[PDB]
Amino acid sequence: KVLLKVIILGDSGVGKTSLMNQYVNKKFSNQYKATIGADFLTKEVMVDDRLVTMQIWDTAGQERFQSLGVAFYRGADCCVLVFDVTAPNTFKTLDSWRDEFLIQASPRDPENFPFVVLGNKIDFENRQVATKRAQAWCYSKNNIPYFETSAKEAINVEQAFQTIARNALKQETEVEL
Ligand SMILES: Nc1nc2c(ncn2[C@@H]2O[C@H](COP(=O)(O)OP(=O)(O)NP(=O)(O)O)[C@@H](O)[C@H]2O)c(=O)[nH]1
Ligand SMILES: [Mg+2]
Repeated sequence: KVLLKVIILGDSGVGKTSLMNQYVNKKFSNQYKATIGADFLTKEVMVDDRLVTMQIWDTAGQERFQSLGVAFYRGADCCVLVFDVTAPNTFKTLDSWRDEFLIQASPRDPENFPFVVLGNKIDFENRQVATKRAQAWCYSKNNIPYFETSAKEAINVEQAFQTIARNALKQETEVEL
C-alpha cells in the first residue's frame, strides 16, 4: 500500500487534463475547460505485486493561471511531460518544463529522476513531430521512456501510465534514505 505523487507538466492545449480524465475516469470531452490552478485525482493501480495509490496532479499550462511559487512539485515521484504532436512548439518547450521541474522539486540525484514523455493526439493525421526526433530527444535526456498517446480514442493511455506508475515506484523506493 503505497502513495505516489505524480505531476503532469506541459503547454496549454496538449491534453494534460484529458489524459488524466481518460486514465482515471475513462471519460473524454471536446470542451476545453482551461485548468485553473493545480488540483489532483487519485487512481489506485497494481504495479508489480503491489497496490499503488497514484495521486495525479494536473496543472495549468497557461501563465494566465499562475500563483505563485508553486512548491506543490516536491514529494513528486514521477514527472510526466506532455506535448501535442500537431504543434512543434509544445515539443520545443519540453526542456524548459524539465528544467523548471528540477529546480522546483530539486530531488537528490536529479538525473535519475523518472520523466515520461507523452506524444499526445496521434488520433489526428496532421502530425508535425515525427516519432523519430522525439524518440531521439527522450534518448538524449537520460533515455526517458516515450509513448504516443490519444486521450480521445485512448491509445497507449493505460500502457503509458503503467510505466508512469512503475517508475514513480522505483523512485519512491530509492528513498531508502
Ligand atoms: N482529438 C483529440 N483531441 C484532444 C486530445 N487530447 C486533448 N484534446 C483536446 O485538446 C484540447 C485541450 O485539452 P486539455 O486537456 O485542456 O489540454 P491541457 O494541456 O490540459 N490544457 P490546460 O493546460 O489549459 O488545462 C481540448 O479541446 C481537448 O478536448 C486527443 O488525444 N485527441
Ligand atoms: Mg490542464
